[PDB]
Amino acid sequence: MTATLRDAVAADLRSITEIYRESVLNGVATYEETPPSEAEMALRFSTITGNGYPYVVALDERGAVIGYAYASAFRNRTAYRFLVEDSIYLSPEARGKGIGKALLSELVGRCTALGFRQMIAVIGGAHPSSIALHRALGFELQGLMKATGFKHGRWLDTAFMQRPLGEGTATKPTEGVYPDTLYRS
Amino acid sequence: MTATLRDAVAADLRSITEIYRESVLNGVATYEETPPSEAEMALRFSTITGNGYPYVVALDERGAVIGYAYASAFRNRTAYRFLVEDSIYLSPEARGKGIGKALLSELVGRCTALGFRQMIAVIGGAHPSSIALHRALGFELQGLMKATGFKHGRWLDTAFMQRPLGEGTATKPTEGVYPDTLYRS
Ligand SMILES: CC(=O)SCCNC(=O)CCNC(=O)[C@H](O)C(C)(C)COP(=O)(O)OP(=O)(O)OC[C@H]1O[C@@H](n2cnc3c(N)ncnc32)[C@H](O)[C@@H]1OP(=O)(O)O
Repeated sequence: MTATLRDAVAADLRSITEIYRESVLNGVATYEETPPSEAEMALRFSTITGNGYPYVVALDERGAVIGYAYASAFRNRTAYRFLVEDSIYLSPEARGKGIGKALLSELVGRCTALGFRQMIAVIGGAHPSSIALHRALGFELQGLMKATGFKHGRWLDTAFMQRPLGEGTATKPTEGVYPDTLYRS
Repeated sequence: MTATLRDAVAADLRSITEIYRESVLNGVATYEETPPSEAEMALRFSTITGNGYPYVVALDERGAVIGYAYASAFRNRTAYRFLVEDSIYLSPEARGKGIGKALLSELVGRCTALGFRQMIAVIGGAHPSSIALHRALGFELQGLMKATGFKHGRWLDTAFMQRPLGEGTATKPTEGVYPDTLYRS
């Protein structure tokens, strides 16, 4: 079924927190070890959305949140302001249903519309399903940082992939409008 | 001539701040746009050194600070705790004298002794001179993230390089001794 997506709101916090918790504990998509609290997750949500970045949820047929995705800074230094990084997390039972691709497509589309110019994915563990998802939406593998993570008793590689957004490098950004207005002080 | 290095102390912050300011304003090694104040640099120094990472200066023949370098996290998430990233800043007068090599040698050696297992360099602008410095110290180019920075009116590439440290990926780290103790909670 075509996925059901909408922007995240505060009321989605429990589901977001629990989905992320499961990934923290069981996976290598995230290199965090201790699940954040809901209050920490709330700070992160407020920070991401306060910077104008998209933060979306996927819903099941009853309207319940079953996955989420957001864009944020790669690094919040000024010169990186036209670059975003994607993060995508689905609850286990929502996997294998095309929802990851819907979420990534949504982040790509939103960030293009908003005026960003490049997107990077930092793929924990170089997880093959995650690489495949990104490749299908036009990301290219840029490097493999070997044995950079250590989790679940093993060394992990970290893959870096990139996709241009919109005009990419072909034009200069529009001065004085979002996202050129990010990280200026 | 052999470089004169020592660990940084609080009394070096004024000089460190001035060196970094020149880099912020005139270079693309750093993607920061506004020079930090000495107070801000001092907080950064406190944080880096509070995490046990090495922070060093290079001196001229009279003892004045003419460059500095430190290791710190690539990202401060648990699974990255055995990975460090190097940062090196030379005043204009310190360039072309083997001082970058000495600083990087010190970071590599220190982080090897401390028990880190990989070092990454994230090279702003992909400047060939910085790439070559790192290559000379055994780093290999891992990828080039194109048009990821925008500074001084230009799209900038960002190069990623990596060197193993010590045992690298060949052994599991010893539990409960630094740097296994970083970022745990
Ligand atoms: C930069 C990034 O954010 S990369 C994504 C990082 N996030 C995660 O890894 C979180 C956990 N995984 C997920 O959220 C998703 O599976 C994604 C985002 C990686 C991919 O989106 P999906 O819509 O599942 O796409 P797709 O069907 O192609 O995924 C196949 C993966 O889901 C697993 N899967 C499929 N159906 C199920 C199910 N019912 N229960 C549990 N797992 C399932 C598959 O086994 C496979 O994972 P594997 O390669 O480890 O075996």
